[PDB]
Amino acid sequence: DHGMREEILGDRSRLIRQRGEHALIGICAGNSYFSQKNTVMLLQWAGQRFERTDVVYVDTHIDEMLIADGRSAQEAERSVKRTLKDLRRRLRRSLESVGDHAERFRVRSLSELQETPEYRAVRERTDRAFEEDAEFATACEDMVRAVVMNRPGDGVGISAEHLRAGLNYVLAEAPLFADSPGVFSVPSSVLCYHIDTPITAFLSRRETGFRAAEGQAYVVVRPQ
Repeated sequence: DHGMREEILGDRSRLIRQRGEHALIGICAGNSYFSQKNTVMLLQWAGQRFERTDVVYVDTHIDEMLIADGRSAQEAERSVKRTLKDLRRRLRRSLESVGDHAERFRVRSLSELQETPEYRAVRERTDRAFEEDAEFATACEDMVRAVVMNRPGDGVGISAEHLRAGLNYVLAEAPLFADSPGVFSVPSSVLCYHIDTPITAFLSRRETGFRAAEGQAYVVVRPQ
């Protein structure tokens, strides 16, 4: 046990971070980074730094991209069930490796979290913002491109259908990016991820118009 590095995304997040109230951990299917080694390293780090840590595993809109990638509707669902079986198995071993701090974690899938009225309350605001705030709409569009361009699989082509799947996926996530304090009902939250992303880069720095909720902070955490 020899830990990993932490960088704070923009001045705005600096004071919210130091207190270490809440951490949001976003996990992704098909991303090499979420190998047992790093997931366990990440989970233990948030247990030692944050008094409350929400873990969300993305299980939504994967189906759409596979159909866009040229796979049958039934071919898509079969794959998704397989991809999520392995993610759940990986996650079970990851949290098992942390143990004692499992009480300090609130692990749920995105679709499960989608059910929550507090999620739906923020989603209402984020979807409106994508259509109204040009600045945020633009940030979302770069995040869509980034999602499509880095999608899992042997797919190579890019169509309008891929973009919708991209936008759908990105819109399901936006509440967690914009108002995590409101989604999880916490006074403040820190979105933790191993890289800067178009959305985070926009929300970490934004001062006017649609922006991050007071309490929303961003930190980049990766191995040393």
